[PDB]
Amino acid sequence: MVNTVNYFKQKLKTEQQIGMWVGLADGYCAEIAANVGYDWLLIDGEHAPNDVRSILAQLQSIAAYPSQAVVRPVSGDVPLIKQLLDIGAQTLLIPMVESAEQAELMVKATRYPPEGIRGVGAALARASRWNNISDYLQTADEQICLLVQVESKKGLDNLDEILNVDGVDGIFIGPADLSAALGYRGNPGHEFVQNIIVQTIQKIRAAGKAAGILSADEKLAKQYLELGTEFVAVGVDTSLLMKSMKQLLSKFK
Amino acid sequence: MVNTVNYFKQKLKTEQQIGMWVGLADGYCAEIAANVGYDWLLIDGEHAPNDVRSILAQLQSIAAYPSQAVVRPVSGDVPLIKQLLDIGAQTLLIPMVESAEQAELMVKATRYPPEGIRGVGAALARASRWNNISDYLQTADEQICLLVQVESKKGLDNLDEILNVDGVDGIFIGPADLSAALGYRGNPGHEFVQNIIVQTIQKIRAAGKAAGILSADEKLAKQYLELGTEFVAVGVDTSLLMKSMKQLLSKFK
Amino acid sequence: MVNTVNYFKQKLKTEQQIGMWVGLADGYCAEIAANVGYDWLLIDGEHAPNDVRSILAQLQSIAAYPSQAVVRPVSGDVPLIKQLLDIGAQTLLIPMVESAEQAELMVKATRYPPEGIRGVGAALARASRWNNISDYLQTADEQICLLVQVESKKGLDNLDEILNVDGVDGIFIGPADLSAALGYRGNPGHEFVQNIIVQTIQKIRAAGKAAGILSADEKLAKQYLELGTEFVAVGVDTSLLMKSMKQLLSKFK
Amino acid sequence: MVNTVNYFKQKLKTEQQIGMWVGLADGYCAEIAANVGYDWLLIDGEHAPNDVRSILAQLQSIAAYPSQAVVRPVSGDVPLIKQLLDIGAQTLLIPMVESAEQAELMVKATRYPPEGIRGVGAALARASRWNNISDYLQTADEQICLLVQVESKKGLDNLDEILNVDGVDGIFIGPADLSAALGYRGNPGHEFVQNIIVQTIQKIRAAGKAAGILSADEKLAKQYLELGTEFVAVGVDTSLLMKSMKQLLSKFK
Amino acid sequence: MVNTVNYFKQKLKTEQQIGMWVGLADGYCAEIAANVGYDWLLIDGEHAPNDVRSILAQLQSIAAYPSQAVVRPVSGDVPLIKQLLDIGAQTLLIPMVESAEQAELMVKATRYPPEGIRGVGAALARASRWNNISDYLQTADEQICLLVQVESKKGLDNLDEILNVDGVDGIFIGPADLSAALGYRGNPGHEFVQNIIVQTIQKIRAAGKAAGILSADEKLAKQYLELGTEFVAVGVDTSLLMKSMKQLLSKFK
Amino acid sequence: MVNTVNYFKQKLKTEQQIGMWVGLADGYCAEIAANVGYDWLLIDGEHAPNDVRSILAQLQSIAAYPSQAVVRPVSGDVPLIKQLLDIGAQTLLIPMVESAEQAELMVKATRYPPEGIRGVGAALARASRWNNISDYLQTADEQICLLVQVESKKGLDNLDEILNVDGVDGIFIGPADLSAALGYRGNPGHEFVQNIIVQTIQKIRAAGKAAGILSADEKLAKQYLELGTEFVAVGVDTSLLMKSMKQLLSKFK
Ligand SMILES: [Ca+2]
Ligand SMILES: [Ca+2]
Ligand SMILES: [Co+2]
Ligand SMILES: [Co+2]
Ligand SMILES: [Co+2]
Ligand SMILES: [Co+2]
Ligand SMILES: [Co+2]
Ligand SMILES: [Co+2]
Repeated sequence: MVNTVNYFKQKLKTEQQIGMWVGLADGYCAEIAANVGYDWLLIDGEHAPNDVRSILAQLQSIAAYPSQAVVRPVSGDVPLIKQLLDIGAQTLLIPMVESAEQAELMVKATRYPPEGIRGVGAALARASRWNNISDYLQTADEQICLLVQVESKKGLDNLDEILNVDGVDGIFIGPADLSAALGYRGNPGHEFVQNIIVQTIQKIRAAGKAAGILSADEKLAKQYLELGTEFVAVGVDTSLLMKSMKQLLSKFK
Repeated sequence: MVNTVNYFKQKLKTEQQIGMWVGLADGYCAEIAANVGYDWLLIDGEHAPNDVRSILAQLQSIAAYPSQAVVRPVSGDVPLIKQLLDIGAQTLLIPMVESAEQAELMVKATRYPPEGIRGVGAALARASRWNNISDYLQTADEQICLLVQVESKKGLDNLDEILNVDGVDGIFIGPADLSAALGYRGNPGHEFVQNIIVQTIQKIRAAGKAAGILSADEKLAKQYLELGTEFVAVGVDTSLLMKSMKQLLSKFK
Repeated sequence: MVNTVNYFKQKLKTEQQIGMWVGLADGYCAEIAANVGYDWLLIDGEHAPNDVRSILAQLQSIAAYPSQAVVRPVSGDVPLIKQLLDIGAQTLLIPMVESAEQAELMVKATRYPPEGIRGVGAALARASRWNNISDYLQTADEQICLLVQVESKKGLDNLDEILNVDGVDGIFIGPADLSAALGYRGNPGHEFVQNIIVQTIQKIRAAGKAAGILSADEKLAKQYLELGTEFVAVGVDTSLLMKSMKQLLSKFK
Repeated sequence: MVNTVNYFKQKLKTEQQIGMWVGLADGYCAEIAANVGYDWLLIDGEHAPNDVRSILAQLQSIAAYPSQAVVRPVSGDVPLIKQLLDIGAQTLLIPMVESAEQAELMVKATRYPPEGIRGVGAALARASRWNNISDYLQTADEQICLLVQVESKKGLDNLDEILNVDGVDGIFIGPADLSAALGYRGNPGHEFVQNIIVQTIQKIRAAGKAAGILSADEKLAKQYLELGTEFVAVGVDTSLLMKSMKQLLSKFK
Repeated sequence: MVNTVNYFKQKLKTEQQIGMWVGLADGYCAEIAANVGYDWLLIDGEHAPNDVRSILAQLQSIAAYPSQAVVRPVSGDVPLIKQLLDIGAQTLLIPMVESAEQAELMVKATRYPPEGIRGVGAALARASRWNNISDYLQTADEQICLLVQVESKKGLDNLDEILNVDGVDGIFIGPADLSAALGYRGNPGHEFVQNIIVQTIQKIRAAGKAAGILSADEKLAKQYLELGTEFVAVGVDTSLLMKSMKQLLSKFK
Repeated sequence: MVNTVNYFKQKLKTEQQIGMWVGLADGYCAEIAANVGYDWLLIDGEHAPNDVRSILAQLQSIAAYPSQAVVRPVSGDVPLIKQLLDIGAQTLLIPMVESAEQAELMVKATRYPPEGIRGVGAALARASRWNNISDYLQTADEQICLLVQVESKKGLDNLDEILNVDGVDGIFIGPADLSAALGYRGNPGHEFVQNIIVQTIQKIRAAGKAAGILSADEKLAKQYLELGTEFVAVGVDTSLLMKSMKQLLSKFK
C-alpha cells in the first residue's frame, strides 16, 4: 500500500474547503456526516465527549468517504498527539496555541526523530496500516498537516512569531474562545471582535499560511470565504440536530 | 417510591401527542432529542441498530426530561418484550401485528401471571427500581401501554378483530410498510394508500382506541392531526440530521 | 490444554452449593462477586440487561476465581444456547421449561451432532480456547451441565415427565414466577406455594436429579438446605447493593 | 449517491473469490483483515461473539477497502435478517438451511413487499445511507446476495429442491457441521465426507448456482478451487492469530 | 431552559449533606445509587476506572433523581476539568491540592475568560444543553461549585493560604491519603491523625468555607457531623457490595 | 486473600522470560494471547488504542492464565500510573525515561506515602480486590515491579545514573525509538545501532538490573537471549495477525 494522500493538506494551496464540526462523538453519527460531501470533518476531542478509542471509530467510519478527517485533541499534549497520529489522524487542530515555542513543540510532536519527538510504533499503528504501508517511517510527515488555534490575547500577542514557525500549515481562529478572551463572551459578532478577526486572517495569508475559522453564521462564513480564508467550518452537528428538531416541533407546538 | 406515571398512556384520551423518531441509537443523541419538548420519543429497536443495552442507556438519558419514551422492539417476540419491560419501557410499539390472536399474545406478554405471561423478576429490574417501588408487582400493569402496528394487507384484513382486543391501547399505521404491502413501495402519498389510511384512522377512533402514525410530510401530519389522530410522529432524528447538514452545505457547495 | 472441569456439575452429587445471583450486568461487578467465595454465580441473561458480549466479559472476569459460572439465557432459544456454549458457559439454566419435549430439545441444544443439534464452530469458540483444547469436539459434553426451571402450572403438570429426561442434570424452582402462576404474585411465602415447593423438591430428589432454588429469605434458604436441595442461591447483587446503601443512609437519614 | 455495487454477487459468475473468516468480533480486528486483499470477509454472527452493533462497526471498518463483506446471522431469523440488511450487509450466509420452504422464506426475508417480507425503514438505514441513495427502495434487491448453508443430512436430503429456489445465489457447504451430522465429528478429511462434499459441489454448479466452502486445509482448499468452487474461505482470523503466536513461542519455548 | 440549579452548592450554607462514593464506574450502578436518597453522589474519576465518557453516562443516569452529582477528576488537570464541566458536572472535587497558587488555578479552570481559563464550547456541551440554556455563557459560574482536597503534609502546610482563595467553596479532608502522608498508612483512626483532622475541620469552618470528609466508620462520620462538617460521605458502593455479599455468604459458609 | 504474587518480578533474577506484545486493544484478543504460554504479555497503552478501561478488561482476561501482565502507559504520567496500579497492573513499563530524576519520580509514583506519591484508594481498587486483600496497604509494594525504557540519546546520556536508582527493577531498550533517535529510523539492524544496544545490555546487567528488549527478528532475539537479557518480547499480535493473513492469501493470490 502507499500512504493515504492528505487531500486536505494539498487543498490548503489550491481551493477553499468547507467544513462540518462533528461533536456527536460516535462512529454512526460521523458516518452520517461523511455522506453529505463536506471537504472536511472536525472530530472534536476538546469540546465533545471523545477519547482516543471513539476518535478511531469515527476515523474508520469517515475513511470510506471523500470527506477529509481533522482531529482536535483536548490540548497540545505531546503523548496524546502521538496517540492520535498512530490511530491514523493525518490532520490535527491544536487548541489555544500562544507562542512560537509552543507551536514549534507541536511541529516536533508530529515528526519522527531525529527531527521531531513523535514516538515510533509503526508495527501497532493504523497510521502505517500495521506496516502494510512498507515505507511509512520514511514518508509519514509528507501527509501530516499541523493546524494551530489562535484564540486568546496571548495568541494574538505572539501571532507574527507563530506565523514564522516552519511546519505550521494553518492558523485557525476560534471566535468563541477569542471573543471571551476579549471581554465579549457570547458576542463574537461585535465589530471590535470582527475587526481583529479580519486583520488576523489578512496577516495569516500574508505570511503564506492557510487561515481557518468556524462560524455557524452564514453571512460571517461567506464574508470569511470572500476574504480568501482557506478552511471554513460552517456548522456543528449537535447544533444542526437540536435546531432542526426544535424548528420541526414549532410547526405543531 | 411510587411507580413512574405513564403520562403517554393518560394523554391518549385527553390530547394529541407530537412524537420524534429516535434512530441515532445512542444515549447522548437521545438526550439531545429529549431537550426539544416532544410529547413522545420513539426509541426504534426495529429499524435502528439498537439492542436491550443501548435502549436502556436511552431510557436513562430521556428519564430526566418530560418527553415520554415509547420503545419499538424488532418483532413481537415475547422474551424480548419481557426484557424491554424490565429495563423500564412503559410503552411498547409492536411492528407488523396481523391478527387478534397475535394482538392478544402481545397483551399477555405485557401482563404478569396469572392474567398474562410476563416473566417475574422485580428484584433485578430498573422497572421496579430494584424493588424500591415497593408494590410494583401489584401496580405495574396500570402504567404499561401496548400499541400495535397495522402495516400489511393481513393487518387490514384483521383490523376489526384487532380493534376488539382488550388491552390494545392504540393502533399505529406504518405508511412505509403499508404502501409497500399495497404495491406502492416508496409512494405512500398516492391517493389509493391515503384513502386506506384515512378510513383505518376513522375505524380505530370509532372503536374507542388511540390512532397513531408517522409522517415526515408536514401537510400529511397536519391532516392526520385534523382527523383527530391521538399520537403523530412528525420526523426522524437521522433524517433531520442528514437534511440539515445537506441544506447547510448547499449554501456554500 | 484439557477442557475446563465443570466442578458445579461434579458437586451436584457430592455437596450443597451456595449461589449468588449476578444481575449488575457488567464484568467489573461480576469480578467483585467472584472474590466473595460463592460456590456458583448466576449470570442472568433473562432478567438483567445482558447480551452475549456482556455475558462473555463476565465469564472472563469470573474465570480467574474458583466460583463456577452458570448462565441463564432469556428463553430456551436453540441458537442463543449455541452462542452461550461457544463463549464458554458450561452450565445453563433454562427458564420456564414446561414439557419433556421442551426439556429434550434443551438437551439436544447442548450436544453436538449426531446425538444433538449444537452447531459446530470450535475454531472460533472460547469454549475450545480456539482449538487450544485439542480434543474439545470429543470431550465437550462431559463438562456441560443442563438445568431447567419449573416455575409455571404447566411445568408442575409435566414435572414427572421432565424428571425422566436423560441429560437434564437439575430442576430449579422459580418462586417469583411460580407464586405468580399460582395467583399468589409477590407472595411466595404463602403456605399454599411453600407446600408445592417442598413436594416438588422431594420429587426432584426422588427421581435422582439435583434440586435448586433462589430465596433471599434466610429462613426459607436454610429450610431448603435442610431438605437436601443441591443448589441454593441465597441473594441477588442488585438487591444487596440497594439494601446495603438504604440501610447505611437510614443511620444518618 | 448510487447504491453500493455488490462486487461479490457479480463475481459469482466471473471468477473464484478467496475468503477470510472474521471471528475476532471487533471493528479494529476487521480493519486489519480488510488490509490484506481477500476477495471477501465473512463477519461471523453465528460462531463469534457478535451482535448487530458489533457487525455494523465491522461493516464500517471494511467499507473503506475493496474486500467485500458477507455476514452470517446466528440463524435464518427473519427479523434479524431485516436488521442486518438495514445496517447495510449486502451479502448474507444463512446457516443450517434444510428445505426449499426455508430457502424460499430466506429469499422473501431479503426482498421488500409486495414480493418479499423485508421490513421497510429506509430513512433510518445505513443501507440507503439514510435516504442519501434516493431510489434505494426501487434498486435495493439488485445488489442483495443470498447464500444458504447445506451442512446437515436434512439439507443434503433437500439439496435438489433448495437448488431450484429462485433467488438463492449460492450454496455454501459447512464441513464442521456436515462431518458432525454424518457421525465423523472433528474428521471432515475422511473419504466418506469428502466424496459427499465433491458430489454436492458438482450438483450445485450443475444447477447454475455458486458453490462455496471453508477449509483451513490448503490441499483441500486448492482441490475445491480445482473443482470450480466459486467462493472458498481459506482460513479463520482467530485460528491464524493463535497458530502464529504458538509457532513463534515454540522457536524459544 | 434555565441552567440546572446546583442544590449541593446552595446547601453548603444551609444543611449537612450525606454522600455516597460511586466507584462501580457504570451508568446502571450509578442509577441504583441515585434511587437511595443520598444528598450527593461522588463519581470517582481518581480511584475508580472511569473516563469522561463513563462519567457522562453516570451524570445522565443520576440526572433524573434528586441526588446531586459531584465529580472527582484523576488530578487538577485544567483540560480535563474543561471536559468534565462541558459534559455538565456542576461540582468538582480536586484531589491533592497543596498550595493557594494551585487552588487559584483550579478556580480559573472553572470560570470562562476573561476572569478564568475554562475553554468556551457551549454549542457542543451537555452543560448548556447544546445552547438550549440560552444565557449559559453569562450564568454558568453561578451554579459551578469548586471543592479542593487537603490530604498531604504540603496541603496542611498551605491550609490558611488555600482557605483565603475566593472561589474555593469547600475543602474536603482525605483520611486515607492524609494518614499515609503522616506515616499512619491504613490507620487513620489513630489519635495523632484524628486530632489533625478535627483541628483542620474547625479551621475550614472558621474561614467561612464548607468542610467535607469521607468515613465508612459510622462513629467517626457521626462525630464529624457533630463538629458541623457540611458534606460527609458515609460509605462506598464497591465496599458495601463486597461486605453485603461476604456477610450473606457467612450465614451459610 | 493474599496479594497476587508478581512471578514476573521474581523471575527477573531466576530465568529469561519470553514476551508477546499485545496491541489488539481488546479483552477477547488478550485472552487468545493468554492461552499461548508466553511468560509475559505487554498490554500497550502507548502505541495501541487502549485506555484505563480497555486495559482493565485485558487484565481481567489474562488473570485466569499463568502469563504475567505488564502494562505500558502512554507516558510517565504520575496520575495515570496511579490509575493503572489501582486496576491491578503489578508491572509497569515506562516509555522514554531520560534521567535519574525522572526514574526516581517513577519509583515514587509506584509507592504509597510516606515513601512515595501513589494515591491511596484501596477500598475502590481491583489491586486490593476492594480490600478483600486485608493487608494490601502494608504489602502492595513487595509485588510491584517498575521497568523503564531507555530509547533516546538523552536516555543513553543518563544510563549510568538511571542504573543507580533503587526501585528501578529493569531497563528495557526500545529499538524503534532508539534507531530513530540515532538517525537510523526504520533501520535498527544497522551495526552502529546494534553495538550500542549490546553495550547497553552489558551495562544494565553489570549494574545488577534486569535488561529487556523487543525484536520480531528471530536471530536478533536469540542473540539478545545469548547475552543473558532477562525479558525479551519476540513478537507483536497485530504484526503476527497481518503477516499470517498475508502469507495465507499469497498461497492462492
Ligand atoms: Ca451490545
Ligand atoms: Ca473509553
Ligand atoms: Co476554542
Ligand atoms: Co413499519
Ligand atoms: Co423465574
Ligand atoms: Co456450520
Ligand atoms: Co485521597
Ligand atoms: Co519505544
